[PDB]
Amino acid sequence: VPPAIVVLIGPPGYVGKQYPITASDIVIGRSVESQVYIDDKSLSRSHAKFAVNGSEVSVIDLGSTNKTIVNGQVIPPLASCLLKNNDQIKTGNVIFKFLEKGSYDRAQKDALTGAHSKGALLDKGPEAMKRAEVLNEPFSLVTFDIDHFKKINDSYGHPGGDYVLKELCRIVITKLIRSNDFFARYGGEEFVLLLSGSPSKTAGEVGERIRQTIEAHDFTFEGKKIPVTISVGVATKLPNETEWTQVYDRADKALYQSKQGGRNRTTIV
Amino acid sequence: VPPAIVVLIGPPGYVGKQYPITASDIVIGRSVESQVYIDDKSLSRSHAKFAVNGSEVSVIDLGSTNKTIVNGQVIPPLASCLLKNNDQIKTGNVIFKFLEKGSYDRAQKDALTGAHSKGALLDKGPEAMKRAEVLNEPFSLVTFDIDHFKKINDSYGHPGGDYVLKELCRIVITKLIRSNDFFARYGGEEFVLLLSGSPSKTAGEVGERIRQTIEAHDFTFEGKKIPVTISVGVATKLPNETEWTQVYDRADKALYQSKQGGRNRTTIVA
Ligand SMILES: Nc1nc2c(ncn2[C@@H]2O[C@@H]3COP(=O)(O)O[C@H]4[C@@H](O)[C@H](n5cnc6c(=O)[nH]c(N)nc65)O[C@@H]4COP(=O)(O)O[C@H]3[C@H]2O)c(=O)[nH]1
Ligand SMILES: Nc1nc2c(ncn2[C@@H]2O[C@@H]3COP(=O)(O)O[C@H]4[C@@H](O)[C@H](n5cnc6c(=O)[nH]c(N)nc65)O[C@@H]4COP(=O)(O)O[C@H]3[C@H]2O)c(=O)[nH]1
Ligand SMILES: [Cl-]
Ligand SMILES: [Cl-]
Ligand SMILES: [Cl-]
Ligand SMILES: [Cl-]
Ligand SMILES: [Cl-]
Repeated sequence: VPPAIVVLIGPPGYVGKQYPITASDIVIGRSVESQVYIDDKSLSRSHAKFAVNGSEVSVIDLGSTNKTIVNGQVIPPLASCLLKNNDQIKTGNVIFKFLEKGSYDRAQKDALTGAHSKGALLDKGPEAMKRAEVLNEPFSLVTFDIDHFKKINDSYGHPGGDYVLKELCRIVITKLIRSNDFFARYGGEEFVLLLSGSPSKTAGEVGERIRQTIEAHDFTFEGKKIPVTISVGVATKLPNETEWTQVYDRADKALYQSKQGGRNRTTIV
Repeated sequence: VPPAIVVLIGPPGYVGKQYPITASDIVIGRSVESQVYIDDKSLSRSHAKFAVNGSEVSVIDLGSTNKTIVNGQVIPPLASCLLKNNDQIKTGNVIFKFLEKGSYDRAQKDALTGAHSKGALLDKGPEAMKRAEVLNEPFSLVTFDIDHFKKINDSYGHPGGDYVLKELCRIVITKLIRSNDFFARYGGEEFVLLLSGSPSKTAGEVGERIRQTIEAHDFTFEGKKIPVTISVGVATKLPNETEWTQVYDRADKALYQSKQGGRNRTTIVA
């Protein structure tokens, strides 16, 4: 069973895709002739190639603009770097893992990535921080809180508030955000949306779209209409931040500025 | 002062032209995106490229039909040759000299509208087909044109029609499609939108979003309202299709059905 590379980060549709490295002169590139064809402008048309010498697989940079980087080390043009199991190869904004031994429908593809927020927030946070750092790509976090949630629980019981939390999560994930966006509950009454690739301005606009849609949605629990609004806070990862909760903390401070300004609104910074 | 290649023989206008080899990823080819773009049919679209490792400059053949030949020796596909002063590099019928010391816009965007050009679309189409095939993912195409465009030009002048094309494309590009969705002018007042990974249902929704937004938008040309609508045709790549123009042809048939069905509508090819 031949060695392979698996896409860790790449354009939509590519993550989890495996390419067997069966021979020398297999090329990673954005040219259609590439055996490892990745439709991404950060790759050169012919970016890097493989050399196979029995069991030894090496990668060679082909004079790429955005470099070939193995485990964080730049490989100079035409130099050959011997690969071993679990090495990471970064070519532009695409990152592969090398497997000494390599391993389909609509549900199987969505399982592959954990689309529509299957994952855990405590896993996804660190993933987003690592991605932002390795790609030098903006990462924004939007936090939301239900206004007057204690009043909802007092008036309709804890099961009423539970219904609202569960229903709000359902609507956001299934109707309002992209399948590769990550949305989760965090603590008692808060929600976190991770937007890898989104700068502050964009994150604010997404947060506001969600705020207005939730405001307009009819929450009916056991035949009774519950008024629901949310307050919103937005932050974008800074260079000095190393834990995702640091981004959350600033987003949460923005949220409570939104709440102390009259609630049912969005604040950025 | 960087190394360069100088054209010794080539098409008229090229001889004596020097191309600095200032970094890696400089490609010789007949594709417009090539840094060393030579308009000669004997060159491959991407023929050869350079690799720079400090003061060492090498050339790499990219599987070219007519070969990359350095001082009479053929360089096999994907192999490199370290260059030295006065080496001659022959790529098809064009010959360069390498000099250890030597002495335009590639965006492919329409001047009026800022959409991608027809030439860009002609390159992007094969890429979209390859992506659909390797990912086993739907590919959809939406095509449209402005209804009664001749009447707009007659009534408001050619600058009025120009305003409409430019404004319509501003709305589409900046408000209605994703930044990685590919939108191009395809002759005249026809436009093509490529939707990677999008089934028919999605493509129809995008087509309708565009049609409805344009219908409702105020095209105000020197204080006066121009009524603007578009007719839309939509198709989705079928399993047996191998060229993007096959998908285009079916979308264009749907567009003509839109025109014959009253205009200002979307038709999804049945
Ligand atoms: N206002 C706004 N809402 C957004 C945006 N991005 C995502 N959403 C919302 O989030 C829903 C799901 O997004 P999706 O998973 O990417 O799933 C989408 C996506 O795969 C596709 N799609 C829709 N519009 C476009 C488009 O313009 N370009 C491309 N490439 N795909 C689109 O169709 C799916 C369903 O689309 P919708 O029914 O509209 O359902 C959208 C839409 O309600 C945005 O940029 N602006
Ligand atoms: N990760 C993430 N980002 C979001 C989302 N919603 C909005 N955005 C981001 O916010 C930008 C502007 O959103 P827009 O005003 O709705 O303006 C959008 C919208 O009018 C339209 N559109 C694009 N995708 C969709 C979609 O899935 N559904 C609908 N109904 N419209 C879409 O095309 C415009 C430009 O789209 P983009 O270039 O992608 O630019 C988007 C995109 O970067 C979201 O749910 N998830
Ligand atoms: Cl390139
Ligand atoms: Cl290249
Ligand atoms: Cl973390
Ligand atoms: Cl060619
Ligand atoms: Cl017409």
